[PDB]
Amino acid sequence: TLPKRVKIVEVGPMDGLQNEKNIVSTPVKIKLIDMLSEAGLSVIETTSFVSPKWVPQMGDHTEVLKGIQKFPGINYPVLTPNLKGFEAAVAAGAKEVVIFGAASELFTKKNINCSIEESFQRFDAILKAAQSANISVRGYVSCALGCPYEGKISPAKVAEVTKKFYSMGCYEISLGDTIGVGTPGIMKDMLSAVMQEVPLAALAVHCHDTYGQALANTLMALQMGVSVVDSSVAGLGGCPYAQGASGNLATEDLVYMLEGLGIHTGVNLQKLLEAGNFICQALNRKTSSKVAQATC
Amino acid sequence: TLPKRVKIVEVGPMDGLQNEKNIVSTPVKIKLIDMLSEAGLSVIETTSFVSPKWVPQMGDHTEVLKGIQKFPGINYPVLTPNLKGFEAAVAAGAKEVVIFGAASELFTKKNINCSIEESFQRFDAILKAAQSANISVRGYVSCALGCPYEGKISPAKVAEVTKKFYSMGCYEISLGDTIGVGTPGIMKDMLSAVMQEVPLAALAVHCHDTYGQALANTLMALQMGVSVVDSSVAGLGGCPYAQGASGNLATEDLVYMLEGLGIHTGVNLQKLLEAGNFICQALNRKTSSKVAQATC
Ligand SMILES: CC(C)(COP(=O)([O-])OP(=O)([O-])OC[C@H]1O[C@@H](n2cnc3c(N)ncnc32)[C@H](O)[C@@H]1OP(=O)([O-])[O-])[C@@H](O)C(=O)NCCC(=O)NCCSC(=O)C[C@@](C)(O)CC(=O)[O-]
Ligand SMILES: [Mg+2]
Repeated sequence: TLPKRVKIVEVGPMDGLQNEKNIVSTPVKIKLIDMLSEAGLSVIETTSFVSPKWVPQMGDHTEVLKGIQKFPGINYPVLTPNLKGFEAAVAAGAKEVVIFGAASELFTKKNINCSIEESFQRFDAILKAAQSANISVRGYVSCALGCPYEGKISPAKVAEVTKKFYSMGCYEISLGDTIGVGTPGIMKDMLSAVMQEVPLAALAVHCHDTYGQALANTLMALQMGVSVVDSSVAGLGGCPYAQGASGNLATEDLVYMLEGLGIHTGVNLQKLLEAGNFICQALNRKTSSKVAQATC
Repeated sequence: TLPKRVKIVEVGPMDGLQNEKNIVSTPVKIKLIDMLSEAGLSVIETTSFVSPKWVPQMGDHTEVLKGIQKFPGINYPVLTPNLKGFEAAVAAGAKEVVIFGAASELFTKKNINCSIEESFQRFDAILKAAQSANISVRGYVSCALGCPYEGKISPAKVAEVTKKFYSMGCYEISLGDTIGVGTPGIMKDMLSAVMQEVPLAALAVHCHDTYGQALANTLMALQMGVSVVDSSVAGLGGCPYAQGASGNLATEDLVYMLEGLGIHTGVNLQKLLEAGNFICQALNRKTSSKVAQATC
């Protein structure tokens, strides 16, 4: 049955902002994050210590992590694509980092010119350094419900890559459907295989709403026992490998579904909505949250 | 568990066009319906034989029903609020009519201007005529998951009304979540109470996507065994007398989910999308179908 509590992983200021056409000032990023903490979120992916030469929207990573209020008990993980970035994250005060891979060979090769297996070597240093520093590492597997290049992805393959991340030291791995082509059965089959090798509590899903399947795919995940899901404030985000259609599952809409289900989230919807409106105005875009649209 | 086949009841030409300030021309309405016939839907709610006073957008019901092409196999149900309307429906060639009430007293008052018991009177008169003519009758129970006026609605209340419509002669009854405030748990409870009194085959769900819960609310129903669901093309819709009524689950996003689940619908997605694009340009609005947006 459904879990009693769900840990929402707010990715809006990171995954969301990274995939937005307009960029926002550093103070705006900081305000948004402070507003998400005040909304009650347990974890808020803050930024990415990535070469400003490859992704400018995240250029203020250092000053952002250092500028945000650190609410008691709230986690503020940051992406570290390589060892240099990991080092910059540590020096800036990061206590948790996120590394990423894919369950698809084609996707991996087109992105870093190496196989899935080879893509892990890049982490070994990060993984060992993080351990020597008492720093938590979150894993992420994209193409979990399908790949824009290979198409359908085998559950067994997703289970193998998640397993690898898990045994390498990732305390939690988030399964992603960034192109958003997944449907309930695909989610089910994938989770079923992954749960064989990895303990349920170490799992999370990150569904994009590109095809309007995000919430439905998420509920299936919840039905399978998963208790941590990723979402972006007001549906902020998008995928470079897909068309016009939106990106991330809207946090407010997920919260609305969980409150209705009587599932504890510890999030104040009213305040969450305020955060959503703030960043949307600063980004000059209409919210992608249906709850937001209907409420005001 | 999940049915191998689902009968999608397309309501775009009625419920979809119903709440729309700028009236649509008769030829456009006719054109939308033939295009939907083209896409392969097996049921298309054509129009409402109701007073032009309450809903003028539907005032051309007579000519619309007469002008559309009657494809082989496809059904073209039309709303009939009373014997007066049912009268004009049969004269216009209707092979199936739809009576509509609610589990809410206030909403009944404000929608069809009468009490719940009183609507049972009108309907009983319609079912009387229908039987002797073999003109099948479908029923609607609005506010199945809450009322914008009375708030919480009980599963027992919805089951009671549904039971009434069923015992009087309705072959099928659609449980419409008018304002889209429902969440999976609420949907499951309502369906369970209803299933005790009325057989599954005669049940259908009609979910609005005001809060982004339509697809997920619908998946819950499919898991409960319901095999017929209502939806509108480009996610158009909203009851003019529900207050705050947003669009209906987008038919394109529903077929995408079903096809994903390997569930037969008999609908041609590409052609459905064309129909969606057609009506949208006609209303001069952006489609609400996520799928349509990811296509181009
Ligand atoms: C029930 C009544 C009759 C109210 O009844 P009443 O207004 O209280 O008065 P009445 O019954 O004595 O007569 C009404 C007036 O309508 C006329 N009339 C009646 N039928 C016709 C006709 N065919 N052609 C020409 N005129 C007609 C009639 O001639 C008269 O006019 P007057 O002489 O004063 O001008 C109806 O008019 C009404 O209230 N309609 C509202 C429309 C409505 O209910 N729309 C919502 C559709 S349902 C929905 O959206 C929910 C659903 C299905 O989508 C699923 C879900 O979400 O749950
Ligand atoms: Mg409706």
